[PDB]
Amino acid sequence: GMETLELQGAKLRYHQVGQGPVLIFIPGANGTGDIFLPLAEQLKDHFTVVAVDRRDYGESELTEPLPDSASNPDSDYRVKRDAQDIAELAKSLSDEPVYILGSSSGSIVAMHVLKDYPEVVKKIAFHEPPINTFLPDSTYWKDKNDDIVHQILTEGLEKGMKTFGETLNIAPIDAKMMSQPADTEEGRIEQYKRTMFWLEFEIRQYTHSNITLDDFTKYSDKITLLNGTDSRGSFPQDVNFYINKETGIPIVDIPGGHLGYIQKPEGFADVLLNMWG
Amino acid sequence: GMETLELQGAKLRYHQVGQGPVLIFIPGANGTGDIFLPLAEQLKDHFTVVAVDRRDYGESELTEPLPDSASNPDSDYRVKRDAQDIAELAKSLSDEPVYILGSSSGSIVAMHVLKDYPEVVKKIAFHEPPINTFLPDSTYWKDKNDDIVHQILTEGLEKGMKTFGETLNIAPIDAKMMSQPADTEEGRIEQYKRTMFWLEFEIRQYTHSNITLDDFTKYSDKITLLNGTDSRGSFPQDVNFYINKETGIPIVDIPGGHLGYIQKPEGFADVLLNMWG
Ligand SMILES: *C(=O)N(NC(=O)OC)c1ccccc1
Ligand SMILES: *C(=O)N(NC(=O)OC)c1ccccc1
Ligand SMILES: [Mg+2]
Ligand SMILES: [Mg+2]
Ligand SMILES: [Mg+2]
Ligand SMILES: [Mg+2]
Repeated sequence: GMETLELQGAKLRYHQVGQGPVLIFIPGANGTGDIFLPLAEQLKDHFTVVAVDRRDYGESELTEPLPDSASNPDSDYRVKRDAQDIAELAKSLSDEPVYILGSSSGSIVAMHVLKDYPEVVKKIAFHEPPINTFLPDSTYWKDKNDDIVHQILTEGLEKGMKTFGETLNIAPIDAKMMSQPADTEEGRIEQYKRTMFWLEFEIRQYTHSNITLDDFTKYSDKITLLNGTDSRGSFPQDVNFYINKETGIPIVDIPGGHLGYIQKPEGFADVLLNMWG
Repeated sequence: GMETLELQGAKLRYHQVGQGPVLIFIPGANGTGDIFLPLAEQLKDHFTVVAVDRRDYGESELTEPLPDSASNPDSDYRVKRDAQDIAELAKSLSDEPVYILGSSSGSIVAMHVLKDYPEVVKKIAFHEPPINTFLPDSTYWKDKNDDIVHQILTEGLEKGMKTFGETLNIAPIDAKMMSQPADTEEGRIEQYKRTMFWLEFEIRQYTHSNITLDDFTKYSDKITLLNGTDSRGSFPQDVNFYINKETGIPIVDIPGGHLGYIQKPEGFADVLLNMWG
């Protein structure tokens, strides 16, 4: 029941109420136009009020993924695309320049609409903008933003992964290898994305998934449990000891630790060939 | 030069090396089959080694978005879909049941292959599985996993946003509304996701984007700066004061704080109507 404008790479959804000249509201960090609906009610007698879900939020939908460069802190892709979305929206609703109000990061989008598409702007209002670029003390504010993001995204991840390693009693050879930063900068960023994905979407879901001891017993003739020789004392080995205790399925010891198939591939292969070759 | 199998909702990419019966390697948290290539080199005279990029990783690609529910810690969509991928891969490559080895969370995928598609399994190996569901101390391990994930996600964000609000001298009323938990577990998942997105993809990129005072002066007749009456002393108001000092563009005071358009919609509208009505 929201309105839709199909744009390059997204379906932009927006609320529309009232009659009269167009007044576009651009949301801040919440990203969604619903926050303006009580205000639009007060204005709907004077304006056609348009409250946008910016394309990354709410009921708007991307039709292709964000470019990889958007994670760079100096990327201008998103802010320019958001501004162009507003301009295209204005042109789709009005043959005349429109009224625009943005708040917070939405006021920065509004600044870029005026810069890149001044022809669509009749009047514009910047409500409490947090932009720092043109300030005399820009560096202080930029560094504070960079440091808070770094602390949240990087330090929090680093410390919780160390805790996860300690909780499972992972061996030093595996700990040292699982945390090795990738060589390239492309590999460092992908490694971060993969870790955050595994964290949110894999670890809890998979480790508490629906496997019972009875599932092992039905096909026990097919199964080998493998324990590394260099990862003794770790939690996964205790899982295999419990399966063995309750099912009788044999444990075969195999060279290396948790990552033994890449630490000691010759010896790992030798055991697999003894099993199955 | 990876191979591709096109499946429901994904293009599954894999390495294939060697000759002989099919041996599928399922990766753990790294998600990608390249970790098995040194091992494949040792096995390639005895097996057709197939080392998979699971569909959410590496050179595999989704062709449809994940379900929204996949972020739920109780979801089993992904592990079941991973297991179905391996079964379809086996049937595409072999008319006999195949050999399968999984490590870490890949061993859990392997367990679901055996459970749901035993007809594709000749022999299977579970290398160091971290599954806890059937353990006698399952609650301890499940609750640890949930606690570490929550700590890395949600909580590190909570602390950084408190520093952010102090650094910018955000009004308590605003910091209160901005930080209010949603009244649903799932609404809270969504709200954390939105903050995490804004942190990584918006705050740095937008607040240090390319806007100069010259961009304002060119169109000063069109611009109003808005300061809330309930957010005095905060950094966004200092930005407006600087713009006004240097350009003469007027500041209008408007009811509410940083979120005044929803806190005080009638008073906010009255000012906008005075400006533009
Ligand atoms: C704007 O809405 N926000 N940004 C800001 O004030 O300075 C960058 C914001 C709103 C809610 C949560 C976090 C930031
Ligand atoms: C498997 O590869 N991992 N899981 C595990 O041992 O218990 C859940 C893993 C690899 C790297 C980092 C964290 C976990
Ligand atoms: Mg200052
Ligand atoms: Mg031998
Ligand atoms: Mg708990
Ligand atoms: Mg909490």
